[PDB]
Amino acid sequence: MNIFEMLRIDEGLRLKIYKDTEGYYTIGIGHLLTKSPSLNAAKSELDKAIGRNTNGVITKDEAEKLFNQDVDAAVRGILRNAKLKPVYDSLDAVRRAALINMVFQMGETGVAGFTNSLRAMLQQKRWDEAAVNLAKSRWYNQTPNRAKRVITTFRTGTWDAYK
Repeated sequence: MNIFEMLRIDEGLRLKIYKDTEGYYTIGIGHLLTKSPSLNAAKSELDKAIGRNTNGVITKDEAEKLFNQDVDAAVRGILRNAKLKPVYDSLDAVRRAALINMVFQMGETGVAGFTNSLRAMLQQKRWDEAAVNLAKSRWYNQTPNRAKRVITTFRTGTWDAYK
């Protein structure tokens, strides 16, 4: 498996505008449109990204294109961020993928604040206390099963959680 397969699972694929866990307007593979309650705003943002006049419905191909752009963005956010680049650089392909998923979901800022818990999770002594911290984030509380899966991946460096 890889990052793509991983998010497709966690995000699912949706061709009509939907609302995430925070009730925000979203489409395709976890592509957030806007934080406003203006469906029009969402639509407008959509047609913009897409080009065409979508009416809030896109194709699997369009969704997939947005998906590839979004994964690239996450990677760049990581590499531009002073706290995460070094972590990333040193990681193996599986823990890189977990880290990308976090950024994908919560943004570079959110993730960078946990840098120390991340590095701690990677030690042998009390690595679990570090895991616990993230459990408490607003993250986990919103999407607890996805948080476990991702954290498990990040700790183990295997795909067991996927399974």
